[PDB]
Amino acid sequence: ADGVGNASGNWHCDSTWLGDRVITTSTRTWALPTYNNHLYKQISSASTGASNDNHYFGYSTPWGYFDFNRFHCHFSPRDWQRLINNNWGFRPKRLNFKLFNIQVKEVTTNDGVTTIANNLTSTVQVFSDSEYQLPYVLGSAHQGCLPPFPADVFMIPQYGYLTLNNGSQAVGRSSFYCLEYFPSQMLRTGNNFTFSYTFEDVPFHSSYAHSQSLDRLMNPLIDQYLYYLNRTQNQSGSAQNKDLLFSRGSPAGMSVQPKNWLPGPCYRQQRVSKTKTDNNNSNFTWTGASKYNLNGRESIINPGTAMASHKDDKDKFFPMSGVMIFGKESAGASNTALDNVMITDEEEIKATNPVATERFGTVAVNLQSSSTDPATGDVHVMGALPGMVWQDRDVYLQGPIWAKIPHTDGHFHPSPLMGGFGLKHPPPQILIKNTPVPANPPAEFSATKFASFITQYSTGQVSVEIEWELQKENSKRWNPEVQYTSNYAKSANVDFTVDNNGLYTEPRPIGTRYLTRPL
Amino acid sequence: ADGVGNASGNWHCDSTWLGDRVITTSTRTWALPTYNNHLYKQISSASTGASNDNHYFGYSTPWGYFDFNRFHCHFSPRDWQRLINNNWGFRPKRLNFKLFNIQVKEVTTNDGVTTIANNLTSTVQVFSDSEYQLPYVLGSAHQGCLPPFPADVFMIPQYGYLTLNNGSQAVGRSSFYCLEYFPSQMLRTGNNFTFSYTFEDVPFHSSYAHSQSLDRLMNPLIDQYLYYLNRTQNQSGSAQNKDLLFSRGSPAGMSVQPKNWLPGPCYRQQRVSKTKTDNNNSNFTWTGASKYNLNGRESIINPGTAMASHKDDKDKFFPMSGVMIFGKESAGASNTALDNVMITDEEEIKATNPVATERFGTVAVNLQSSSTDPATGDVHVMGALPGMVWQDRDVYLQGPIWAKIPHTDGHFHPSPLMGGFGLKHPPPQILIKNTPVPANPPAEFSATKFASFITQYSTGQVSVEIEWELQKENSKRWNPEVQYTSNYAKSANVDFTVDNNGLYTEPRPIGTRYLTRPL
Amino acid sequence: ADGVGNASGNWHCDSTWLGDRVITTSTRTWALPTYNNHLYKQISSASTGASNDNHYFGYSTPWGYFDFNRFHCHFSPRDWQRLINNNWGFRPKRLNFKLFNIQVKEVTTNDGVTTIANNLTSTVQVFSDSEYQLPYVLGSAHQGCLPPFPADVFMIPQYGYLTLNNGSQAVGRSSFYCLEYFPSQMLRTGNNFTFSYTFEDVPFHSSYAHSQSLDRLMNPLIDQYLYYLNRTQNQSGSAQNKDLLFSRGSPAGMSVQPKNWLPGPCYRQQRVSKTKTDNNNSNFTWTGASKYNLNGRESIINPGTAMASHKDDKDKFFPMSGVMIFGKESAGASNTALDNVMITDEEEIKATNPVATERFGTVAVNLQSSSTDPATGDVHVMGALPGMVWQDRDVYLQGPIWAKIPHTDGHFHPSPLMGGFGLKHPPPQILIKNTPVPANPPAEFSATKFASFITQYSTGQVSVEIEWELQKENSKRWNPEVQYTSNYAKSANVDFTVDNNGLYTEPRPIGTRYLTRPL
Amino acid sequence: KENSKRWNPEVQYTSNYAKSANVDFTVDNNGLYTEPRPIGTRYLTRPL
Ligand SMILES: Nc1ncnc2c1ncn2[C@@H]1C[C@@H](O)[C@@H](COP(=O)(O)O)O1
Ligand SMILES: Nc1ncnc2c1ncn2[C@@H]1C[C@@H](O)[C@@H](COP(=O)(O)O)O1
Ligand SMILES: Nc1ncnc2c1ncn2[C@@H]1C[C@@H](O)[C@@H](COP(=O)(O)O)O1
Ligand SMILES: Nc1ccnc(=O)[nH]1
Ligand SMILES: Nc1ccnc(=O)[nH]1
Ligand SMILES: Nc1ccnc(=O)[nH]1
Repeated sequence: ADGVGNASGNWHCDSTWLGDRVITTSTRTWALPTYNNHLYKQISSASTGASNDNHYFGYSTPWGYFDFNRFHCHFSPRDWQRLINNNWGFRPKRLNFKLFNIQVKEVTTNDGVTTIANNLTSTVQVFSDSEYQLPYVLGSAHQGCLPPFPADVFMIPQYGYLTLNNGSQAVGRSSFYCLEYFPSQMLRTGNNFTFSYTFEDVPFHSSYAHSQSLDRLMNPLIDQYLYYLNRTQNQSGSAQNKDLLFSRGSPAGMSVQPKNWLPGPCYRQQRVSKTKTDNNNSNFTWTGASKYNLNGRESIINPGTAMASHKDDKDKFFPMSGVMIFGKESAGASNTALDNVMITDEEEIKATNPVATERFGTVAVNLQSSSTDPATGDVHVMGALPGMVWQDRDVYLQGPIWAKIPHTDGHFHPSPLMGGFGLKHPPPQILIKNTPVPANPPAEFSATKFASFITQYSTGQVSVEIEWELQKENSKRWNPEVQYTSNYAKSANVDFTVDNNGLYTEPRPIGTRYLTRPL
Repeated sequence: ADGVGNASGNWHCDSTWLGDRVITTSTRTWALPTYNNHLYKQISSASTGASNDNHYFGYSTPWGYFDFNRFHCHFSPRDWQRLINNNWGFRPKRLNFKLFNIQVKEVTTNDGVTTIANNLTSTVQVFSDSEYQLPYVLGSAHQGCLPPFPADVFMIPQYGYLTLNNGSQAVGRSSFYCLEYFPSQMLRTGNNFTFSYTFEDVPFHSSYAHSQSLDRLMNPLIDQYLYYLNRTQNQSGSAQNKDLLFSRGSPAGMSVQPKNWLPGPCYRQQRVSKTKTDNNNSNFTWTGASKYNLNGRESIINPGTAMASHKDDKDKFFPMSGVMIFGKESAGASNTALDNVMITDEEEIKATNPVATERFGTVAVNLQSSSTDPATGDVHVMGALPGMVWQDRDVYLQGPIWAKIPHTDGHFHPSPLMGGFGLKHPPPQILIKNTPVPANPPAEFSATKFASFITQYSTGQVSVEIEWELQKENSKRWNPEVQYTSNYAKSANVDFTVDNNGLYTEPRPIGTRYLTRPL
Repeated sequence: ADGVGNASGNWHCDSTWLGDRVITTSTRTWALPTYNNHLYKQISSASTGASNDNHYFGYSTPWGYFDFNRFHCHFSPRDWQRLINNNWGFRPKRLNFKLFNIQVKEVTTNDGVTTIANNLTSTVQVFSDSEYQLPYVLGSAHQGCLPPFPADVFMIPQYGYLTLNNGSQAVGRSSFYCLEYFPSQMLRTGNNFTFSYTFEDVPFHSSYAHSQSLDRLMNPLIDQYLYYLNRTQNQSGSAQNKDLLFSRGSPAGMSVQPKNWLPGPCYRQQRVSKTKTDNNNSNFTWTGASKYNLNGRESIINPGTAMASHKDDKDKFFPMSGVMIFGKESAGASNTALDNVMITDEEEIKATNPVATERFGTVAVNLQSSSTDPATGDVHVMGALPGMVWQDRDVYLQGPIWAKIPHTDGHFHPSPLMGGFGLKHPPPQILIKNTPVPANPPAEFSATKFASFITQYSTGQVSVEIEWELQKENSKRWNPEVQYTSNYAKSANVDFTVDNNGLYTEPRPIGTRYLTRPL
Repeated sequence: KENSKRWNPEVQYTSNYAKSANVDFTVDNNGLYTEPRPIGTRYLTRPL
């Protein structure tokens, strides 16, 4: 239960702050079509003339899925502000899902005149793959998430997946999943669906920027008790003579003092400028791109290793594929102008992580001697070395929240490369589909496959509640900190607001790293 | 109860393995038309010019029936694999039926424009003939079973039956059953129907192949203590002279050692080749066919006695009507090409059962003496002889499960000749029908039969749960066994999968005999 | 325990009669060699030029096995007499096995002078395959059983088995068993092995002959109330005219009276005479032999269906392969003279079973009419028909006791065709082997297979106790019955006795059918 | 144990059924045990 003329759920949609806790609960109203005419279909790069690196094999499903894996699905711009401006970190604790006031309509089109009526007896099916038995497509930054603006109605994305492929063909080990082979709950107007999940223990997300840097971590007023080789050729003597002179760590030469740690790992990336003139005249997008080679296919590393987007005084350049880029509502599908996208800046970590477009360092390459000169080389790729420390890619008000850690034998610091929390057991995929309704069948039994169905779609609200744990700050810093603030200068439109046509717009990407914390 | 806007059942459809048990529960969504305009109709071969062997008399009913008598209605291809690759046998224990979310629509066609609306007050009737008072039509391999692929919608078959006939006429002892003369439950959207049955004690199905053969069952290293007549004419003596020389069972002559058992019974069948050239140029399909003669009418024995489909090294031939043949989805109604069907191979039993196209053996036909020579003959038909042992026809992922043992005075090893379990009291026939809805009647009483009805059909889901009992294996075999495995070699489509158009396809027939067990 | 100088078992070997019970317990002393040098070896008809029907594939094992599957292993001639002369039937109930006083000797041969010494620390391994996981070779009438005469020392047979074969090659489904992969108990002089088994419920063996025959089972003094068609052509009328005259069952014509039952099933066999002159001059041994065809290979049916060895007054002929034949101690391996074997006579069942060399009967083959004459044919092979009754092949003092019913889907009256009790779970195979003893190994590690071993054999006593259940007789017969009796007439040697050289000899084969019982 | 919701059959290690002179992982006519090929453990499927 209960009934047809009885709401099966209310509009819960608030935000509650409780010291070290904050419950965000937002509800949006959705629309679900009938996909593929209730058919599972094999799909492939086959006959697309697709590049060799773009081949793929998989299946498109008749099911739709719920996806709220974006911060703006839960935090209003103002809340996000509250969060990033006063806390050193946060993480998800537990969540709550709910489907209600579901209504199934049946459209009868004819003579251009289409009519929409209720089919009070139709059902919609749901089920959460809580045992992760289906391929996981959440956490690949796809569209179809809950809209940022509560007053927006959205369309549920269609669920499709991929599997092992050799060119545009499949292989023996390829897998095909049928979602109807999963116990799922059926609903009619008066029914509703609910379910709760608990997040696994996960590190707080570092919502702060360091107020010191690895190199500048010593006492500016005092020497060290350590010495380093300072000269191998004596100064003057009106001749250049071989020697071995040592000096001891001085504040006057911090760049040469023995230290305890190393910058973060790094996989260098090409650098491009926001002013076309500076760029080389060619299309190096794929040519000079940092790609990884997985079984014959190349794939751009994007955004790849967390690295400072640019060195100080140069928010002019950016890693060719080392920064998150969101599109403004104006941006088109492909080859859209620069001012139609928003490129994130990850320079807040230049204090501990290597800059993405530069060399990580220099390495000795030979054995110097009186007869052969000491040579070196530039290291462009650097794996994990003991003593390394680093910061992970920051998250954004419109970025991903989590991603499922692949189920592999081993894995290194599994933090989703494009921002987020790495979960061994993430929130499960919620699958929904309209059950088929056979149109009038022949008056004489026919065994051939049924392919005539009442055309219909469904609609209802969905509520998602998440309890977040805050990590308050207690900086003993004396001077004011940086804080996200809307510009007070007058203008035609207000940031994160609708316009004269009712189109909600997210002007810029907001990070979370404003508050300071020493190393 | 309960209501209109309230689902009366969920989509249970899983599979659970519990050591020696396995519960398969699958649910499909169905569509039921109005058959015969709610009329019972007499039907016969009368005026069809039908052959003499094809005459028949019976009645077609306004009712529809549920039929899930095919393994693929319960086992997914993968499950079937699990089953056949690790168990020596299995059998049904108990089942559970359920009808729900039933919806009755009423189509109003006009001007080519047809409209489908709900008739919230209409009813559908169901009832299980649990006392087997109606002619049993399940277990005759008819279409209309639950689809293999869960996502398929199917049409319920129409229930018709036959009775005693003399040509195209009926006889005094002929029977006519009216299904409305059975207490049946009526349902409206909010209602549902449920019922459970328990299988009778039945032998496990032999899901294994023998790793020895009747003839080769002795100790290869040792003689016997028995002797046999070896020669009746002395060897050499530069003359051929009468004699009586005996030898004793030696490994050097196993084909002549006294044994304890005999191969299985046999009723020889003609042999045809898959390469037309080898075949005789004529249409012997019926001509040289093995037929039985029951009261003036002939009927092909098909598949008849369980016999090896061909001797070793010849999966090229096959019994003309001694093997199960399923059609690929491409196969047509009649006279379709070879590669549109799939012919089962029953050679796994050549170890104990006679080959179907050969003679069972040789028999002495006279009394030899010095004056008359010892003659013999080929035995083509062999009834049960004491000491006989045999294997029954294997079952297939897309074959029958059970059949009702006819209610006759006697019966021999009643295992359904075309595969399956012989049940004295099988799952009952589930009958369903849409109750008639008189269209507007005349405004003045008329006693003549009512023949104007609201045109309508119904639809809903049906769930069938079966608990199967497994007979695990404990072979002390040392070397690996054969196992059903999908080919790993790359290809365009995956076996037992949908294609680019959403058409599910069962590439080959899967048996159950892979594991080995000695005699 | 216990010790080296301590007997681990006594010589139990008696026979006890207890009304309806009789416990036979006999013990013999055995000798076990080292077979195959402790090696498992693949063996086949490969490269033997062996006939096509004699091909085979299998493995010879390093193990030996105990076999007491012959009546004379438990019954002395006198006991057998007691049994067959006073009981209407008997069957096995439970048994007891025991291995003791085992001694392992190690032979050191050299310069023709061989020396035998005790290896007090060597072990012998035993184990009963009580789960029937190994191919069963008992019940194939092989040599190596316990000797009839208690004072005889015997050699344990070597255990080998066969498996699926295609010519002299193997197949995928072929099985290879390693006996070392079975938990087995190890023994040194002071140890012993014991185990008990219980026979399954089985019909008593019919140790009697019928004192009536199927045809002559009515009242000689009274008519029947039934009539039969006696003439179809009127007698006399000085003309032969069509008619229909009926008579009623009279004692004067028993051969034509309606009856209730039919003789036993039958598969005709060629007939040969003990006096070569009567026989046809040719070698029809295989030519005109009744053979069965199992997957390309032919095999003589021997002894096949239980049938009377010859009609009354003709103990001169015999079925070419329808009677058991034991060899006298003088008989050679092959092509030995008639008087070196003993051919059993199964004429005691001519009262209910068909004679083996004759036709079972006559059958109508056409539809007679004034224009076409009534023809018939001789039926040489007859399967089981309802109403059939029959007697099984008798057992002999030196014949088999039981056989394992093959593990097949179905089987008909599974009584071992060559005499005995058909057991689903027979006494298990007892396997014994001398554990290898590495000779001195190289002084420097070598991974190659070890192939140098101390040459040794073992010896000890084995006791087998079986409790048999008797079925006493209570015939109300007035005249004396036939009884097995040794001839009283004087002669040079006593039957079932040793001769001047100490060679025990079993003069003739003794059946069990002497006592009478009406149908 | 595995609980793949996969629908199509998986790959499985299986001895070849085609006839031949010797059986895999078996002794020969001389009693020499032989391991014909190396068997891995990766046959069953599991999504990432
Ligand atoms: N930023 C981060 N750094 C390290 N680990 C993180 C992380 N975010 C999430 N994790 C994961 C969550 C858990 O999966 C844990 C790894 O668990 P396991 O893979 O060894 O079974 O750390
Ligand atoms: N493979 C099989 N072999 C023998 N019997 C089988 C069988 N499969 C099913 N049966 C039946 C099931 C039960 O009907 C039983 C026969 O019962 P009744 O007809 O004497 O009353 O054996
Ligand atoms: N002379 C005989 N006649 C009939 N059956 C006999 C027999 N001697 C032994 N049996 C077997 C012993 C048991 O195996 C029983 C058959 O058991 P199941 O094969 O149906 O499981 O009858
Ligand atoms: N960081 C890690 C250390 C060891 N093993 C892993 O899988 N990951
Ligand atoms: N196998 C059978 C034996 C006896 N009667 C039967 O009806 N069936
Ligand atoms: N005698 C028999 C009747 C029915 N089934 C059998 O296997 N055997």
